[PDB]
Amino acid sequence: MNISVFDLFSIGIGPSSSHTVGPMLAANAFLQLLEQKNLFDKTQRVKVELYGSLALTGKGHGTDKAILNGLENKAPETVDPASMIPRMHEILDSNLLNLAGKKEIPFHEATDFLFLQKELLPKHSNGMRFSAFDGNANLLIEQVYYSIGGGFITTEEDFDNPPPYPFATATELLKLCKKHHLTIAELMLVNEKTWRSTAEIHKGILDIAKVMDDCINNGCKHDGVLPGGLNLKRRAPDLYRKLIEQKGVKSVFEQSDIMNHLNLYAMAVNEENAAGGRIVTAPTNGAAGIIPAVLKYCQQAHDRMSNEDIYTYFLTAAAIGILYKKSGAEVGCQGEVGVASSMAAAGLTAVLGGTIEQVENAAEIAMEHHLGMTCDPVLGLVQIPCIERNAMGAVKAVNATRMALIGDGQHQISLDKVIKTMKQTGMDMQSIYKETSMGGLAVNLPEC
Amino acid sequence: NISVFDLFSIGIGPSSSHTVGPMLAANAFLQLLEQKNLFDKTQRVKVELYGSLALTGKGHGTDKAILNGLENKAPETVDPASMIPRMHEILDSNLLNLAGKKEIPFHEATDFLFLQKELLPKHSNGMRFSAFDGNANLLIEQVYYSIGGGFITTEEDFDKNPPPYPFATATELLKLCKKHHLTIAELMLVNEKTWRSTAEIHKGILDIAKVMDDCINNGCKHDGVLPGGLNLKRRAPDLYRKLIFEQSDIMNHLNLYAMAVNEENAAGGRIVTAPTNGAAGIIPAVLKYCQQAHDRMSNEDIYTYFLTAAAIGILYKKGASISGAEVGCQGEVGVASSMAAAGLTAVLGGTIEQVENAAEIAMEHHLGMTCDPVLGLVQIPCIERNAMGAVKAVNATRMALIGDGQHQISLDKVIKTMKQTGMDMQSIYKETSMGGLAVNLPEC
Ligand code: SF4
Ligand code: SF4
Ligand SMILES: [Cl-]
Ligand SMILES: [Cl-]
Repeated sequence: MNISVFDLFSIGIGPSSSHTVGPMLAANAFLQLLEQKNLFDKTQRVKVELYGSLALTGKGHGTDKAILNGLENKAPETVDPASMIPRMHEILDSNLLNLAGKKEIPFHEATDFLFLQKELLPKHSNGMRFSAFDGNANLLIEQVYYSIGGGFITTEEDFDNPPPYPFATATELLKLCKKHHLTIAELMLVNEKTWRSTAEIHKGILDIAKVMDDCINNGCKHDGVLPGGLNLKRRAPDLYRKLIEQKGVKSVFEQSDIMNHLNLYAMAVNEENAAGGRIVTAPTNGAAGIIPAVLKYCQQAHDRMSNEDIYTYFLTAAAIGILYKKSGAEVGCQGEVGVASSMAAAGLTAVLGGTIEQVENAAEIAMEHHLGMTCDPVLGLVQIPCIERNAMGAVKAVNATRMALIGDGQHQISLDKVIKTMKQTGMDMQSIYKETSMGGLAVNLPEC
Repeated sequence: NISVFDLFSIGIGPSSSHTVGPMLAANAFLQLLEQKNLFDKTQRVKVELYGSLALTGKGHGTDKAILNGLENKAPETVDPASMIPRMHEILDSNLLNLAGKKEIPFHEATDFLFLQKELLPKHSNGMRFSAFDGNANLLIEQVYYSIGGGFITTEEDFDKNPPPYPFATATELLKLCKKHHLTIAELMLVNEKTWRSTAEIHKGILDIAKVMDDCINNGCKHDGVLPGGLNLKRRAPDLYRKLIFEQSDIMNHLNLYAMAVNEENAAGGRIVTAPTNGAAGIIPAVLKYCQQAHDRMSNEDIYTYFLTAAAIGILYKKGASISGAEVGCQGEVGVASSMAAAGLTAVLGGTIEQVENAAEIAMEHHLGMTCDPVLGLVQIPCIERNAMGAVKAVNATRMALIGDGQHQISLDKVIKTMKQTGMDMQSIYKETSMGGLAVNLPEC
């Protein structure tokens, strides 16, 4: 298996890769299967069934909203986030769905959109079935999809091009860099060029950077109360006014320093995510705050930041991502926010001039400081503790960087060891369950 | 029952369990020889180190500590600079100046044993002091266990009066504060007056702070390479000169102060537990940042800091059996961070709820953290964990305050998860080269 920077960082929408983006793509792919199989013209009814962990937290994650819009051919990277709620409301009030954006058809939630919290499909807990029927109520087709993380999906029947410098461990990564006289980012570039041209790769990285920067500004401006039931006030816009626009009275805890700026940038992004705005996974929507907050700090700190520093930051980040990833890859929040902090740490460190060993050392400290972190967020939403974790995660990633540079790389433990610990604490998590009000499921599976 | 002064005790580094404890055991063994009036007849003392105490005692200077402690040096007061030379003289001259009074022969090959492969039955950090007469007859032997924080217990006492507002949970501490109309600091002062007077509590807190402040200063000056064999260079001095990636900001100062302290600890300097020697850098680092970023802190603020910190520490410690309390580094570095966030939060004017929320977040960002340091020394990853720990405490404080307390999970639930990850660590073993014992038992 080959993993790309563009697998780790993808443009979609919030609040959840597993529960928002994946089901929206599964819906898009259901439309395509109707075409493939020549059943679209006969189809006069669609039915959606959500199982297990999709059904239990789907409402708070906008799974229904994502799927309904996706059935009209809205894609998560391009849909207008502001349209999702009004459009969903229109479909349900009017009992009509514009299937594939080509054909209106009747749609009744009582029979057509079911939440089966107490049933499971057997490959994975994030399961759904789509069904289409003719005007005579005959079943034309059914298809089960699993949302397996990051917004990737598979069919039930699919559930179970080599680059020049492939690597599976931290140790093999250093060994290859040494032997070919490359940085971590340079080695990555060579690998990414197996699948794309240098100009695709470079353009893809700046697009990601631009969307992150817009999401930060959107977060800084959108006052509001988050949905889903915690009445969680968005904090980033007031904090923006205090620290950037010199309005209102700074509290004793609201000083304008490096840390509260990391806080501002991360919370802005994760607040957008929770609200359903455009988001770049990094590597998931839940962990999305950390990488841009850090990149943005890096920008405000050295305004001679070049395009090549930006490439290096992303490719270095990607490399570390790969170490951790390369479907029972579910290891709790450490495999998301943890991996985001480690990636960001490694990127900043490479850009600030660390050796190969210091880049790993930095990643290692950042991860160390998340080992064991589970996913049991309050009511199922990507809000508490998720939002405070990205802030906390941005700050840890900068400090891990500082430890690795100030420490001259001395304060280090093998990154391969820290990855082994991630994987074992992750397995142990299969036996720790949420409250049976949250459905009594294991805490190794990310909600985001 | 637990006192602010139980968690913050003046001593010497690198380790509460391996250096301060065994020193107080020797001190106690001398007092047992006075008490049973066997000191006159004593011509030989013999020390045997067992288990996890032997495994890493050399790196933790347990030998140095025990030999100075057999001369009635005490961890609170010894000149730390006198520990190494004085041990060399004892071993080079084959002569132990017992209790400072009487000079006896001392032969390390028979009288100082490291028994790495054997265990005493109660606990892994156990020792035995024996005294013998001129004819090689046992006068008396006494097993001690060093069970954390520098506390000791004899073998017979191992398996074994109350304040007005006792609390065992985060929840109780809130109920009592609302009911009786008191901040956490004020309820703590009330509880602490059970054993001391106000002016002792107050003077004792101020003494702790002074030693912490001197400890930071010392670390900011003492250039060097740390002992034990990782050739770990001290970074606090350069950093201090540079702040007078090297940005001179809130973060690099927290780093500076925490590393100053933990480097002093690793080098064997004077150190105040908080709650352990290995976790020593966090609380002072946060206190100094607090002092530097607002008005000259009043003495009351300082009282509020330490007493608010201590209540959080008690939530973690209370009602725990000696083995239950062993929950890896989260139980030491984690607890310091949580304690420091809580104290900073109360000084800065947070509600009871926000003080609890900040403690909660700080501990959350340490859950499952094990004790498995490199070669067994209190260096790696111990030093970066205190820098990191000070940073998370301040930031946990911000989260609680900027979030107006909304970003909260119950502290009781985080405290419980601490315990079960702790329990699970009993089956996670260090490498065979470090002795194969579990990673839940703090080395520091
Ligand atoms: S908690 Fe679960 S959901 Fe919230 S961020 Fe960590 S992983 Fe994503
Ligand atoms: S690692 Fe073990 S020794 Fe180093 S601090 Fe944490 S607990 Fe104390
Ligand atoms: Cl059901
Ligand atoms: Cl994708």
